[PDB]
Amino acid sequence: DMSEFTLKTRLLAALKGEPVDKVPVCSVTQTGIVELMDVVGAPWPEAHTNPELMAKLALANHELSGLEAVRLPYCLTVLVEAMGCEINMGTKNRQPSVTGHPYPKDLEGAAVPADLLQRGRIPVVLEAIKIIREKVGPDVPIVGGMEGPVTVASDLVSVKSFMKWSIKKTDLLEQALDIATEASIIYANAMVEAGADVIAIADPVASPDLMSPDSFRQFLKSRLQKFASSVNSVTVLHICGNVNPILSDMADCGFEGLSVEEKIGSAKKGKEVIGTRARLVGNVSSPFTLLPGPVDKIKAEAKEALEGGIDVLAPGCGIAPMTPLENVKALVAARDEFYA
Ligand SMILES: O=S(=O)(O)CCS
Ligand SMILES: [Zn+2]
Repeated sequence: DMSEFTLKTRLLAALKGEPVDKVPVCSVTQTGIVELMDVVGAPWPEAHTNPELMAKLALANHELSGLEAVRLPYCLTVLVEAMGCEINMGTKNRQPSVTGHPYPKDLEGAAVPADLLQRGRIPVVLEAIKIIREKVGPDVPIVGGMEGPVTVASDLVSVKSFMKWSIKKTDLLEQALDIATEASIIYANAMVEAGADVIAIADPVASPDLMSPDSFRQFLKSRLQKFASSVNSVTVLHICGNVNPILSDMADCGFEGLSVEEKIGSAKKGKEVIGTRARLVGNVSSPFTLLPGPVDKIKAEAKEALEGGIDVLAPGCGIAPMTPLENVKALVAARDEFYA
């Protein structure tokens, strides 16, 4: 059976810690790059709103790069926009970002709407998953990406209020977190229904760079656990920054895989504190290695990750849009060279 893996079965097995023939190489974070936008005719920002173009751009960084999955969409704003956040849609090389927060003072009116799945670009993402499945077939995995519940709550109330309430109005923090989690689960299961094989949430606001490890444990962990156990899929939890102080807690959250940056140090250092509770995904620096290169540095840092027991070889965060195609190929070549 070790000789019969598909790209899909290898990723799922790897994330679950089952035996595999080799470590898979892919990205669970955003994969839109300028060089590919130009090659296949699917540039931002149009690729965020047109499902066919969203599909094409995502496909390109599988077919033309060798990454062993397809990942969509390209931003952390689809769900929060659907929940009332105002968004700036960015540019050809700048991601959409949140500019307006609907609930900076109180949660009056914040309930999750019955028509959530019809709002904003949620229908675009769901359709793009179906289109991508058509284009790659059943044996290549589709990773559905989204902002996580902590980041959703914070986007809804503004990060200033979120941080303030964490100390001074913890009941409101919790209410915001519960609404955010409920909406996140509904969206994540919708993506599973549409064809996603893995749901990979990115929750930067849960990072120790922004929230204390103690507040992670006290308030955030239980919602991340509720998310993982309510979503009917293998899941991955991505949190950037130096997450070492919460890495064990991340490993308790019910996600099969933990996606981390280079800021944890070597993959081995991470493996040594999570044991068999969760698998590790990463961790080659997106801005400081994949973006500038050189190819040889990408490969060396990738090989260190593999030697340290990384379960899925991946960029540490979103691929920087100006990343050359050749640098993405380098990540794949490193895995291939590793197995001789
Ligand atoms: O993958 S993304 O670049 O969209 C976000 C990472 S925190
Ligand atoms: Zn990140």
